[PDB]
Amino acid sequence: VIQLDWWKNCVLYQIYPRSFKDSDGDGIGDLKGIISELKHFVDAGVDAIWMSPIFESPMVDFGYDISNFYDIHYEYGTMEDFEELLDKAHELGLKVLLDFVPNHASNESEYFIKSEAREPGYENFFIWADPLPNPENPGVRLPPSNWVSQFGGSAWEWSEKRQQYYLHQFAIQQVDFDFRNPAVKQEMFNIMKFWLDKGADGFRLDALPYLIEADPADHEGRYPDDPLSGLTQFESHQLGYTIPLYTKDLIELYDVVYEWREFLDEYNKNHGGDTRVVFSEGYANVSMTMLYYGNEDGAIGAHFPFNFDFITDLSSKSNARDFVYIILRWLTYMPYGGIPNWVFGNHDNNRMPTRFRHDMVDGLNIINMLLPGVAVTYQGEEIGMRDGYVSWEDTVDIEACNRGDPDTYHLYSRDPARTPYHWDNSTSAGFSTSTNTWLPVAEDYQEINLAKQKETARSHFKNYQALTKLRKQATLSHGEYDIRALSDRTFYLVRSLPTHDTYVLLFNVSERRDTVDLGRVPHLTLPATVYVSSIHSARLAGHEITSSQLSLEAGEALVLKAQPI
Amino acid sequence: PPTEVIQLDWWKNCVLYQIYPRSFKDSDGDGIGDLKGIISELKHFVDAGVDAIWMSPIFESPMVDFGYDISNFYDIHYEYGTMEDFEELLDKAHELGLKVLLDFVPNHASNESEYFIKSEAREPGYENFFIWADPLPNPENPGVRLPPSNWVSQFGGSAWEWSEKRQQYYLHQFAIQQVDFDFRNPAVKQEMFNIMKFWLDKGADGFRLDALPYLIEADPADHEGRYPDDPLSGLTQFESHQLGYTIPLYTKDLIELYDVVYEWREFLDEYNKNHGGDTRVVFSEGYANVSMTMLYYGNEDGAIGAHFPFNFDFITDLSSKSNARDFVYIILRWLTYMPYGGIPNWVFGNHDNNRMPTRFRHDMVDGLNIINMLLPGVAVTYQGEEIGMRDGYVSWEDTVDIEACNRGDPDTYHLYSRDPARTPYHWDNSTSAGFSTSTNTWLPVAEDYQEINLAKQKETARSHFKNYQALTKLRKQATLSHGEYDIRALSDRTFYLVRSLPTHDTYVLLFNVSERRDTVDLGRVPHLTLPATVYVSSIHSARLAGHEITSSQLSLEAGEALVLKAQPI
Ligand SMILES: OC[C@H]1O[C@H](O)[C@H](O)[C@@H](O)[C@@H]1O
Ligand SMILES: OC[C@H]1O[C@H](O)[C@H](O)[C@@H](O)[C@@H]1O
Ligand SMILES: [Ca+2]
Ligand SMILES: [Ca+2]
Ligand SMILES: [Mg+2]
Ligand SMILES: [Mg+2]
Ligand SMILES: [Mg+2]
Ligand SMILES: [Mg+2]
Ligand SMILES: [Mg+2]
Repeated sequence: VIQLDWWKNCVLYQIYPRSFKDSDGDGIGDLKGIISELKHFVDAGVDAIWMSPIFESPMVDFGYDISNFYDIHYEYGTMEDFEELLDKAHELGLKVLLDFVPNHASNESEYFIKSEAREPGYENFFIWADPLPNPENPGVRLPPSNWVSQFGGSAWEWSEKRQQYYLHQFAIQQVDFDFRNPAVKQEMFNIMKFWLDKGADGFRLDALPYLIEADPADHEGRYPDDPLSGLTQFESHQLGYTIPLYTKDLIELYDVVYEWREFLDEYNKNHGGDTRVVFSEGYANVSMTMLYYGNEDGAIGAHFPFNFDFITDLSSKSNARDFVYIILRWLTYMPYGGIPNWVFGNHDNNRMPTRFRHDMVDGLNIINMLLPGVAVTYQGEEIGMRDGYVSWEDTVDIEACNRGDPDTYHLYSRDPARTPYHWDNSTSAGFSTSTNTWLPVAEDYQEINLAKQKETARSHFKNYQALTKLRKQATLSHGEYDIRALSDRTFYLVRSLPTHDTYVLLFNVSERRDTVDLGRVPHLTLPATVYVSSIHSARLAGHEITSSQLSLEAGEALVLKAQPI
Repeated sequence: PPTEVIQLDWWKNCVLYQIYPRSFKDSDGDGIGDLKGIISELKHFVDAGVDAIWMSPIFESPMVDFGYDISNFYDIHYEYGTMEDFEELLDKAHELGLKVLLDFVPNHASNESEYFIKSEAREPGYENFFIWADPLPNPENPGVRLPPSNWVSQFGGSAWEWSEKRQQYYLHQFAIQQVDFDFRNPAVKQEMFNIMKFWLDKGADGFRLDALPYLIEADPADHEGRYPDDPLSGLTQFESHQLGYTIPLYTKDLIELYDVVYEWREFLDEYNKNHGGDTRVVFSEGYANVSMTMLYYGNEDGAIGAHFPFNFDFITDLSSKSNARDFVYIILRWLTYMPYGGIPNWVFGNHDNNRMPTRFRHDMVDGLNIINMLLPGVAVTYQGEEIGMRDGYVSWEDTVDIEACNRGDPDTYHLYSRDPARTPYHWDNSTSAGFSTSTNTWLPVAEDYQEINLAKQKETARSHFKNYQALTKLRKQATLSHGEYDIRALSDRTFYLVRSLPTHDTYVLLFNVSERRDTVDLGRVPHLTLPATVYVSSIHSARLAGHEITSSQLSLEAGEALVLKAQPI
């Protein structure tokens, strides 16, 4: 079995730096805090970390509004702290990826200040458009089109200084670059070269579906209105009012991604050492998601686009057949030679055990680790962290502040998945020496924390460790997969490889006991040994499964070790 | 040597052909297809390698919905013929070794049925045979009559019709003339057993039952003594009289409907036990989400339902918009959701949907028939798919579909009309394509009948029909009846389907569903060892049957499909 390049079967962990570890008692996570817990990634069996943005930012969208793409946000630390983090992560054998959003810059960026001021070379750096006349009151200017921001209201903001509207698909303070401007595309290569020269192992790149919008040149000099959804529940200022035909998934965006990959291939060729990678973010239908890998004209894109299917298409409402059918979607659509990946959460979505159930944490981590390719873990999933309670008063997410009110903010807020990491049962769950955490610590940190799980016989974290260890086995790096539902309640996933041990997941995803015939599972010879069990299972690691009839309790997952095929 | 295999029960791997009798063969020049026409062409099913036929309804009917408005469930519609013609059809079909299934709709009866006439007259035994409801109290305008709820008919307008005679509304999920039975009435349920026993006793091999998602609606007992409003869609393009205004929460897919289906299977199992000979079957129709579709098979409490629900995925979820990955992913949906022991089936068309080559492309006909025949289980063919018939042009003036007449106008009728898929069958290039001796047919014959007709395809070297015969012949091979199946996309353009069975020949479909050429590595296809032989090819393929595939690199044209025969595993 030929050793794979590191990025083909890494365990990749997303750090949300503001909530990982506070080293200096300001209630804000920082780079010295990360550096102090780099050993956690080695202990967990993580190969690679990526951080939510740490570049200079006014923090309107907590780092996704970037005012300087070449330096470190002061609350997180200095360039020297970042250099230390790379150095110490590399000494521990970890890979470190930087995340930034190519789509937009902070309105406090020099790019925007100069563009707004029509400074030479900067006039066309962002999307600038004239108003339309208003038939119903001519004093009230109308925006260039009906386009709606992802955070609600118009995607167009008036600039007093420039006397034009600028485009913002996200917050007012996040200004969309013009990706038809060769100088914008050059600046992206400049930013990437700068951080690759510092020794970064690659990039994650956000909000790619929104890169390119309709060219007014193709619409008689107008920005064309997006079609209406025609749904009475959305007013003109509300996300859902429009279908983003002219504002999302434009085929031209992929050409920008293919150019990024061409640049990275040339960089890897010229510098050698370990491959530097680019992973892309886009929430889009599966066929538009697969174009990030490349196209059938032979274009090559991101090393992979993130697979959000366990966020978008599965929940506690899903049965075992739903689990199998959604897992099959990436495996069916992915190009030949493509690397699969599995994402169970992030700082934009409810935490894994909240979207599913508290009794499904171990089964979900097993799916992540046992499916072919790359396991992606969001901060907290290795200990089963739940959504934290955040009051209206304590809400800081711009999405909730702009779309929501004291009665509705919980429908929109991303803050419950951004509460500080549960290190232990000390003040602020050991995230900080201060009680003044930027978001409130979840109420359950005394029951759910890393230190407790390390000192109990059976725990989500000990299961996580056993599963990342299991990924060293040839059966998981190189083995076939077989996946099928045994019932509406239980499915199996088998990894097999001739002459190497067989590994079988059995998972009752339902709220009721289920009894299955193990004779239905391909490649499973009995007796077999329990390798991992859910923390609530009656079966311990080392338990022998001898009967073909197996009763699984609600949420119960087993990994069995069986005879080689 | 090749292993002995046990022959499957007939219904587990039959080629099932839907006849639309009004459009199949006119024996008497009235431009209307009839039973003597079908009898005259029973040899067509043997020639095609069809095992079983089902007929769109041939029971007495005022023809408001061309047979689906049934006025007598125990006799034959006069335009199609007589009970004697039906007994002759069964006898001759059985002599030729064909199975015959009758289709009828349990959901509703004609307003000209004795059931409805007796019910409207509140006759003993019939007063509660249908859903009858008082107006919704209008305390505000006591002089304005309100229907019981906002429920919308599938053919447009209110699902409630006022009866001056009864001074109540009756429910019709379909046309005004199609009256919904009360399926909580034990006498309605017994009458459905009585209908099935009557036709099984005549010698029918089974039933297809229509419109099952609509059987049961909300009980007013659960809604404080009124019929509850269906929730609103909130779509600005629909007003209260337009299908789409509501979401059918209280009118479709109610869990109690499946108990009726499980009772039908119980009745049939008891009938089979008490009559012996070959199994008589029930196939169910419902257009529903996959979880609600699989409940027709049975439930995980051990209830058993239809021998299978029809799989409409090649109608509802695939089209000319689909790539090879879409094809594979949709095929995997039935295989992933079907219960253990469930027999898979595959439907590419019917009289309610556009014809297969119109929904896909003209260059995809052979590949679509190959998928149908090589997938495990039952292949279902709709009249004309064996010759690649396209939708016929039907003007507003020639439109007779009640759905288009009620929902449509000269500008919009084409959005709704089912008539294009109901045009007369193309036998040959004679008057009215040999469907009729007369130039006057009940729907116009498609303009392409001189290019697309059965006699032409029997006489040309290569044709859709000759490919169809080769594929139904191939289904008798153990590899297709008993073999395993492996399906994956090689690219966005091309997928494989492999049927394999140790000691028996391997068969491989390769299909480029795209509008572009594709080159694939046959080294990636499981169980394929080269050299292999072309068994069937698309009529436009570079490769004739017998062509030797020696290279691992294979270039396929847009729409090109091959079946390869390869050495046993
Ligand atoms: O930058 C706009 C958005 O980009 C990405 O999706 C981020 O994950 C999200 O947090 C941010 O709001
Ligand atoms: O009876 C109502 C409906 O039932 C079935 O779906 C028929 O196939 C359709 O043609 C008819 O209109
Ligand atoms: Ca943009
Ligand atoms: Ca009904
Ligand atoms: Mg700090
Ligand atoms: Mg192009
Ligand atoms: Mg006739
Ligand atoms: Mg209105
Ligand atoms: Mg229709």
